[PDB]
Amino acid sequence: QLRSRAAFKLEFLLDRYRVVRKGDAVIEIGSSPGGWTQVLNSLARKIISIDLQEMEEIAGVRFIRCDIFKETIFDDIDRALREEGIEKVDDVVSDAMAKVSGIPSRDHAVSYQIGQRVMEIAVRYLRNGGNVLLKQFQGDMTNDFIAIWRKNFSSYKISKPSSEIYIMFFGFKAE
Ligand SMILES: C[S@@+](CC[C@H](N)C(=O)[O-])C[C@H]1O[C@@H](n2cnc3c(N)ncnc32)[C@H](O)[C@@H]1O
Repeated sequence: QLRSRAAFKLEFLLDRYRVVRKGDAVIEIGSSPGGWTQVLNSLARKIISIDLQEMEEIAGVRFIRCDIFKETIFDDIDRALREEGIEKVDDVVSDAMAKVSGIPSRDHAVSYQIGQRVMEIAVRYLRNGGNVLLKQFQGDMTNDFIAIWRKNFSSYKISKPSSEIYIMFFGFKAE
């Protein structure tokens, strides 16, 4: 999966923004089939990968089949972190998306709801100084989403590697 379109998108983002750093522990949301995971596995010390769908095992990657919107997500991540001896992760990254309709407003709406839940997970588990990378389909809610969530971070960036964008938040502050 090292050669997938999704993998190339992540390589581009790491080159430009260093959003994940060598030795980081990462919660990866929307991991299947594993392009980002394989790119991250070259750099991260530990990845906890989450998806609705099965994907092939990768040595040392902790995979959790889970719907992030449902009731077990926090217990599942808590257990995985406990077993890894990690209190707070360095990054939360998400390429999660549901089925695409081809309609910018609809795809934005679905993507926004995913983004909200990704951020709820991020603020729960990120270390001070940690980063977020998340895919979003741009729309009405995007500027307000950024304005709200960037209050918990030192800075943010938006990138486009045709309404799909990647939002990055840098340097988490629990304060
Ligand atoms: C664009 S694919 C991700 C590709 C991946 N980054 C790669 O490089 O192989 C999006 C993934 O998001 C997952 N996803 C969508 N909604 C989800 C949810 N509520 N909980 C967990 N995963 C979800 C889907 O099952 C799907 O596998």
